[PDB]
Amino acid sequence: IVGGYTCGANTVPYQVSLNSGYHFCGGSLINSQWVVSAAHCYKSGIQVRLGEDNINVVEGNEQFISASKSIVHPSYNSNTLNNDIMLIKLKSAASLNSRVASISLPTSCASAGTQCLISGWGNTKSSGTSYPDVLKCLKAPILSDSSCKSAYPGQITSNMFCAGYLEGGKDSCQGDSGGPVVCSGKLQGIVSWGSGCAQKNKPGVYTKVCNYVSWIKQTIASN
Ligand SMILES: [Ca+2]
Ligand SMILES: [Zn+2]
Repeated sequence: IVGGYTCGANTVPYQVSLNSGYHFCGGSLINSQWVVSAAHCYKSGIQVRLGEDNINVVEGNEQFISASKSIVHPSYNSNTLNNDIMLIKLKSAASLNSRVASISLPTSCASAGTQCLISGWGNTKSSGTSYPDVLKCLKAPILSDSSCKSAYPGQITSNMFCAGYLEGGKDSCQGDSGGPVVCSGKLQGIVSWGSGCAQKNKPGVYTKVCNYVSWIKQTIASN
């Protein structure tokens, strides 16, 4: 996250870190047994880490649980990143508490202008590499589809939305992929892609979760 702040230990209780020997993507806990992340974060051998703040220090509130199965969206296209969402089932149910909580799925889609909270352990430099050990947060509004489509001609589909600042300076970045974009208490997006990080007129692009609620509900109930 570039231009964000330190969230605070466990202030984003639904945030997860996907680890395969090191942190490689974020995710969101939707209930005691399931996590939603991005399809492009798919890997074999994932361990989900909940109640994390510093990913390099075991501070006492973590739960490390291996995944039993991963389900990438049936129509995920890795070339365009359309339908970039994937579900991860935990081998054991997580113990929800103040530090580990699930986030609600939306009942409707959010409007442009709505302020959201984006979080993760990704790069914090636009021009440079600096990976933080503690969770960074960023408040950013959803942008109108017109400004999103003008920035990425012929690349935005109905399953994506842009959030951020066109002036640049604030944005999600690599290492943040798969993490949450929560607006008005609902999980509305998943960190998916962008053009570099925090560049002027290149906002981040997020998977539009409101379009997948029936798929999510049906899939977890049958697995
Ligand atoms: Ca830790
Ligand atoms: Zn990514």
